[PDB]
Amino acid sequence: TCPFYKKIPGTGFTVDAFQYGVVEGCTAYFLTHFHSDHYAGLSKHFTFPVYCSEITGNLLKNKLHVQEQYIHPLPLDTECIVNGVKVVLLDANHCPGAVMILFYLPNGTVILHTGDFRADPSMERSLLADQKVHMLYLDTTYCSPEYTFPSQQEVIRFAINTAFEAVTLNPHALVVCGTYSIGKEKVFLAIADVLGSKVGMSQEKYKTLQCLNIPEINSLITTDMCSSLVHLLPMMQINFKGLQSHLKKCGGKYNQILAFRPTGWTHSFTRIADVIPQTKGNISIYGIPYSEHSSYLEMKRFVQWLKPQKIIPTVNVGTWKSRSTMEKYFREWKLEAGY
Ligand SMILES: C[C@H](Cc1nc(NCc2ccco2)nc2ccc(Cl)cc12)C(=O)NO
Ligand SMILES: C[C@H](Cc1nc(NCc2ccco2)nc2ccc(Cl)cc12)C(=O)NO
Ligand SMILES: [Zn+2]
Ligand SMILES: [Zn+2]
Repeated sequence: TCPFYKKIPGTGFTVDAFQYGVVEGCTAYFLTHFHSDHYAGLSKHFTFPVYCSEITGNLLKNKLHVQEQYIHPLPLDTECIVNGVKVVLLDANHCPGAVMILFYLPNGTVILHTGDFRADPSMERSLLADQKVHMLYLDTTYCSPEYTFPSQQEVIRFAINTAFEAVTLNPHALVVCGTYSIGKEKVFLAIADVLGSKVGMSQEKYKTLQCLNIPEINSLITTDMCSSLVHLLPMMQINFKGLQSHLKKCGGKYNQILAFRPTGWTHSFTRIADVIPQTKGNISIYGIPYSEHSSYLEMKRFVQWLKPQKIIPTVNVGTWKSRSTMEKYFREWKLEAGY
């Protein structure tokens, strides 16, 4: 059964609702981005129109093998008409191809669905500007004040400096980055750039990256592993056992592994410059707080600027405590800002 926060009232639209079979009355299924908690259910057998970004559409076609006739890519920042309703897709500053969706309902109501997003002041100068929003479907992943993490730029600075120093001190070190979903590509791309290397990865991950419209991607990535000194591995292999196993593979070409795990928020107190790795012998593992979701302060600033009349959270909605906590913050933001 489809939850209410995945339905757009007054329309036949759903958002990120693919695991509920045929949704009654749904004439168009929107997919905000290609993350498994959002596309769950989509396959080559789906026979309804899917609306999404071009990049999401590339991934649906190539990775899930959804039939081309059902994939409806839309350009960003462009007023489009879907089933008689004006819609706009906006960059969500999440992962590649991730969008927010503006729905202009026939009765005059305007709904913004953020999908997953990392709120940024640059969004205050999109089609959102001076646009009255009556309903906001908000990515509330980190809607609590203890959720602080650095900017992505600060985290990348730390990663680049850490890797460059280690490989300059030891030209025989290998850098490993953990990955599962799309997103956070800047971690491995920026490290490989400072090391003058391409990023080596499996065929499956290479295929995924080829769908992302990344400029000059063929100059940056490869499936030739031992010709690269930055390797991608599944996130579950980023441990001492899995990295010890990987060090054998390259045939004694490397004698040290520096690995990066680009987590979300963790309870770690410490500043970005003072992050230290887990080390066992010649293997060190850095957990870096590279987030593609809003910090609390980023979320608060975005909502207080947008001044929506009603907020519908789309994350952390499963407990009375979580729902009550988020509503208390929404009220605090509204009282402080005056809307
Ligand atoms: C990598 C996967 C996907 C995943 N699952 C969950 N929990 C839900 C869950 C666990 C098992 C099935 O469904 N939370 C995640 C949080 C961040 C990220 Cl990146 C991925 C997450 C995983 O961890 N388990 O399958
Ligand atoms: C890439 C993530 C994948 C993901 N993240 C989350 N929480 C947000 C979170 C925690 C740590 C990093 O990011 N929860 C999931 C639960 C189930 C599954 Cl399968 C995937 C999940 C995303 O942005 N997905 O949209
Ligand atoms: Zn996501
Ligand atoms: Zn998500």
